[PDB]
Amino acid sequence: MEVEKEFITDEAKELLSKDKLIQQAYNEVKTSICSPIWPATSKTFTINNTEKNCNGVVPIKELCYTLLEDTYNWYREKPLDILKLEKKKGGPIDVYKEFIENSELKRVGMEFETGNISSAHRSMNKLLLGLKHGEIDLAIILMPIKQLAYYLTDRVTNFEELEPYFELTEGQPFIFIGFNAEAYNSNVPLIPKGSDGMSKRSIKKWK
Amino acid sequence: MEVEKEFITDEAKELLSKDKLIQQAYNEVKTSICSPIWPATSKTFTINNTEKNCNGVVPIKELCYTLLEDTYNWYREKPLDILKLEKKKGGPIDVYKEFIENSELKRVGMEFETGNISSAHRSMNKLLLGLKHGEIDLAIILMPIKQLAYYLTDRVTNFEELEPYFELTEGQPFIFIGFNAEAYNSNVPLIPKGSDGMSKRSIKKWKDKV
DNA sequence: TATGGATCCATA
DNA sequence: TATGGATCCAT
Ligand SMILES: [Ca+2]
Ligand SMILES: [Ca+2]
Repeated sequence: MEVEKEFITDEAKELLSKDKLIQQAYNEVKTSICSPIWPATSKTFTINNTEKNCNGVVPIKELCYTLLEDTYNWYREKPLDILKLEKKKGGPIDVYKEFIENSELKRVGMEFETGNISSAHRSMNKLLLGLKHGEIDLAIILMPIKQLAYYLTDRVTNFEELEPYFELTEGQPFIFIGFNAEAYNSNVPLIPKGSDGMSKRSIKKWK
Repeated sequence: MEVEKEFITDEAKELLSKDKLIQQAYNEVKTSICSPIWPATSKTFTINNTEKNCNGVVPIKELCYTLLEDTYNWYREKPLDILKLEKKKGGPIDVYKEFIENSELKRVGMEFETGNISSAHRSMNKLLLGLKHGEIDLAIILMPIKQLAYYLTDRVTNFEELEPYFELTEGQPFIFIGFNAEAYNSNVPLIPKGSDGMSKRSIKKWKDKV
């Protein structure tokens, strides 16, 4: 997979240029988001482009989470204290890791988004909450760009649609990364779809 | 319907105490969110409680919207300049009205959220954007409470679930309203899901104003 | 290729 | 029991 678009707040740029741990942290996330391949036999991510919204999205996150977890030792589904300790409501963020050296400690929160675009607003808010309460020093969201999302399940998170809201992160170290497939062709298999929501396969007890 | 839970930021409290137009705005919203009644013929809103998620959410909003639009002159689909003009990306606000008393104008943005809880974060962030850029002076979000939502379409926005995030509206005038039915019974018809529960009512679009 | 939903899923 | 995801829908 490729990182095509990217927004980095002023506070995040300052860390990326002056702090090694954030540079290391940033390096590990980029290499991870680029990891997804398709099909399993390929070295690159190719998206089937037969029709609009033809591919499901479930398998996309796999390799990204494997590298982050297995190789980089990141923590999956990390619950925030503000959420499950104090307020006792809401779930954990996708990934989290503590970058340490000497007395310095940098905590990075992150969310990978292939859920509905509205789900990305929650993700941004959770990370904003975690940043406000001093649990993470940097927040990062990963999501497909519109060109790629056009071939994925209708209404999934796309960089361009969440973009008008990036400013709601002012004064806080945040980074938004939009990813894209390396090739677009009808020579590959369709990424399978679930029976979720309004899929013709979902059980609807109303008709 | 009943308004059972509510969070009012301190900035909104102040406006509600010192400003009569904001006081009027609130009362129109309050009366509108209490207007829904199940059995169109019924006095109050009784919700069928036979199963988990047994009712659709669309008809629940009809009376509230209709009172705000037709009786109180609120408009639907007010595009924000920051979104329509500057960023040229993003949809409009759900309900909008400009209050006037002489030289004073009070713009109130409001979203009636019966979408997925994740959609509520979009609603709040959009009102926050309108607020931050001085396009509105007060934001309002209507949503059922957890107990009511248990019998509504799975994962619908609910007061308690958005609650952890109310603090993100800090330093800005915002109102969160949680409503609930007056009764739960199995002898009232199910609120239909899908197209059956869609009203083909023409709404008062802001674009069609003067 | 726009946009806020409405609904049902999968895991706990 | 609760919570983050995923899939189409109506305009
Ligand atoms: Ca997650
Ligand atoms: Ca995610």
